[PDB]
Parts: sequence; structure tokens; C-alpha cells
Amino acid sequence: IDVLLGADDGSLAFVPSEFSISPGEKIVFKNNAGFPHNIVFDEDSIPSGVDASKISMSEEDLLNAKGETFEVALSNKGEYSFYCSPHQGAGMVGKVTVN
Ligand SMILES: [Cu+2]
Repeated sequence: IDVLLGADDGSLAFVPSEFSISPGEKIVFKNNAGFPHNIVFDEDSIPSGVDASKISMSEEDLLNAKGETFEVALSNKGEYSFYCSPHQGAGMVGKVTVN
């Protein structure tokens, strides 16, 4: 599935920000607008025994050009909360369920 970082009007949002995938399905996060952006999974808000480090960016890492992507595949089922670190307070957060 594809997920925009930033809406086409420059809003600080994931598009879409809530979605479900099947296990081992890849997510392509693409830098669209209002970057730099990143994608961090909340270590306290993912399925038990998942290593966040394996599925996220560092808080200190950035995508800073139009069309940079980050891709991940999730296999444990459950809900995964993520955010963009610099824009978290703007409300650039999301949630995926692996079902
Ligand atoms: Cu952002």
C-alpha cells in the first residue's frame, strides 16, 4: 500500500493515516509535501515482542526530498501506532492493523 507523507495541500498528515494490511504486505511511505518527514513506530504501541528498531526510522533520521520513500512489511498481527517525530504535535500520526 502507498501512504503519502504530507497531503497535496501541504497538510501535515499521513494519507491514509489509518488502514489495514495483511501480514508480510509492504507499505511504501512516500515523501509528498511539507517534508522533511519520518516514520517512527511507538515501541509501547505495537504488538508484544515486535522490535520497533526493525520496522522504523530513527527519530534522528529524515526524508527531506520529494519522492524519497521508506518501505516496511509487518508480519505480527495487531495494531501498530506510528508518528512523524518532528510533526507529531501537529497531529501527524497514524495507525495500521495487521489482520
Ligand atoms: Cu512529518
